[PDB]
Amino acid sequence: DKLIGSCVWGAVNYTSDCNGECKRRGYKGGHCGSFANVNCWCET
Repeated sequence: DKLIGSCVWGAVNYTSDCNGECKRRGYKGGHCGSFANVNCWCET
């Protein structure tokens, strides 16, 4: 898995489409996965 952005919803790096972005990086899937949604992890 790999980090491609945050998940705080306010910082200058939130990924609304974590997977869309992940795919855009050649990955296969990604989404939030922490406490109170703070980081977006990919499944590289």
